Amino acid sequence: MLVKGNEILLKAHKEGYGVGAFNFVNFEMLNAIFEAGNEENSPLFIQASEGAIKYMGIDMAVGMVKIMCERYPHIPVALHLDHGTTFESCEKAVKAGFTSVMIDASHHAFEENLELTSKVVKMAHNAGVSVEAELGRLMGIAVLVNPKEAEQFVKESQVDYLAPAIGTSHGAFKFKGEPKLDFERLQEVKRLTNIPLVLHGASAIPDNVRKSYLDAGGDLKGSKGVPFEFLQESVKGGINKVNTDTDLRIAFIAEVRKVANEDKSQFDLRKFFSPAQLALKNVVKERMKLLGSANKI
Amino acid sequence: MLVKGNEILLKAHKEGYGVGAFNFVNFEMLNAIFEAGNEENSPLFIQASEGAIKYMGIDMAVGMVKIMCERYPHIPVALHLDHGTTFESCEKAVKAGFTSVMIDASHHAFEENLELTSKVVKMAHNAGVSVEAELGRLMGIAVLVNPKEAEQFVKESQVDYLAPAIGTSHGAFKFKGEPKLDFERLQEVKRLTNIPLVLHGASAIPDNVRKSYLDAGGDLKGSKGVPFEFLQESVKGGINKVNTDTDLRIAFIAEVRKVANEDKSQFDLRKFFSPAQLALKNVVKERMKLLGSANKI
Ligand SMILES: O=C(COP(=O)(O)O)N(O)CCCCO
Ligand SMILES: O=C(COP(=O)(O)O)N(O)CCCCO
Ligand SMILES: [Cl-]
Ligand SMILES: [Cl-]
Ligand code: NA
Ligand code: NA
Ligand SMILES: [Zn+2]
Ligand SMILES: [Zn+2]
Repeated sequence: MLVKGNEILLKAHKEGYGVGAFNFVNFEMLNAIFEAGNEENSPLFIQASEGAIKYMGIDMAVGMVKIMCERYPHIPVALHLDHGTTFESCEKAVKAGFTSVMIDASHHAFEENLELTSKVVKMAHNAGVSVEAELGRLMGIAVLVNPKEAEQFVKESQVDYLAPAIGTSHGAFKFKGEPKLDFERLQEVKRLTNIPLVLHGASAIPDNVRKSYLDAGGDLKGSKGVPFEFLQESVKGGINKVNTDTDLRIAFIAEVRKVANEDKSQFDLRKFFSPAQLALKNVVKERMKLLGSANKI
Repeated sequence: MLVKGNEILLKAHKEGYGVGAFNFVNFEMLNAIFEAGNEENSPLFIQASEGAIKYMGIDMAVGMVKIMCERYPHIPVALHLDHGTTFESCEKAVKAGFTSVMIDASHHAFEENLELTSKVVKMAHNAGVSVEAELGRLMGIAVLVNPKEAEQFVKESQVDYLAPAIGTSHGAFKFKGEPKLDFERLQEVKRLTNIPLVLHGASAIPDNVRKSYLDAGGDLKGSKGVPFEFLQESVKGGINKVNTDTDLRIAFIAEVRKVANEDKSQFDLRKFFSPAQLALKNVVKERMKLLGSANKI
């Protein structure tokens, strides 16, 4: 059922697995993510960014998720506001029925980030909603999370989970040269905070997905994601929520491109989007197995 | 808000205009249809085929429509089961919260049609839901509607509206040679029944929509829809519900193709589906003005 984020992530923290947190912008993405969760017996974080909420309407974002949760009541699901940028944004999400919100003030000075995050936490905790915040700057290897800052930040804000920057970045172009992450830094943050941790920019760009996209005439020149083995290492190091969006998009649109390329007379939407859903579903299912949330219901 | 189909079509019948009935299969189509209704200040029939209901799930089909009705509470909307094929299908729709169902047994012999239609009407009227039936086979120019058949059919079945076959057909390829419809037959049917009438296969395939689809590499060789003038003539003749599906799909997919063509690196779903929604919304807006439902709220 729909539950507070911390219920799902505290279990993952206790047992040492990671739970994929998958973004959606419409019904097709949402359906595919739920079907994957049902097929792999996995709990789900379902995420909507502020841009996604504007596209859908916050009423429809929550409404669709509630319908899906009733379709699959045995699956623990948290509905999460990804990259909330203001107190008001988080407040609106809480009011609409989100069960988890991220307040992202990572680019503010430490004390400003802490003050804003603390303000969101007070509001969200009053409403039974969990909160994520961020420290460090998301970019490839000051910059990265400062573990002693994290220790103080978490203690003083009472935030439920923290996203520490350890060398990932958003999007399909995460690394020029060989992938590298600061796992020692991650482990120190985990020791000092002892809460669930969140990895942003965690898409892998898997080989089969890249191949699907390129085969359909797509251009992914230069793209590189987080290696599977690095995602596993991150979970061993204390990551329990693994934000994944780009992988889902590439897989889905590859299938849309393929149909568009091949059958010029095709305009039945379902013929584009059924294959697109299937590819997205399969990406999510494999990722659930990789991170270890498979079979945790 | 969500109202019985007859509430909308009786007003159309009384005041002599047509109300477009638009199919959807997902959030994008539905959102575009509602935004059109809102901008044109027009009542809406929103319909879902059994195929669309399979694709979405009936819980999601109805659920999304209810959320949209809450978003635009001032718009009269009927949620209509398009081409229901069995009593059980119509019953499932009624229980799920549809406010209008079509029982399509036009392929049965006249008395089989009447028997089945009468059973559906009894069940539907008992639940405050309106009913559409059909007489004639839906091909171009025995087959077409027999006005005397219609007279008896309506009086004894108590069906709320009737779809008489007068020369239209489903899909992009309605006519070889210049379009022709049997408006005399239409007018006779209206005179004998004096209820709201429904035109199926009413897509026009507008020049600008064709142009968009062809420009994006699509193939629509040999396609022809109902001329705008003919739709206007149908409404003058007593058509109050005008089923439109193909026009919407082509305009939508034309934009998806264009996006795929113009940027091989593009895989943000919103970048595909925002232009698609806009093209679909514009088709609907123009159709509402054409049929005369603009400003009828
Ligand atoms: O942390 C996440 C996931 O990042 P990604 O899926 O690109 O690895 N996000 O904030 C999503 C951003 C998508 C980039 O355009
Ligand atoms: O009457 C119609 C629509 O007719 P059109 O194909 O002209 O849009 N419908 O009932 C919708 C489904 C038919 C498939 O196209
Ligand atoms: Cl940030
Ligand atoms: Cl039929
Ligand atoms: Na997040
Ligand atoms: Na119909
Ligand atoms: Zn992120
Ligand atoms: Zn039809």
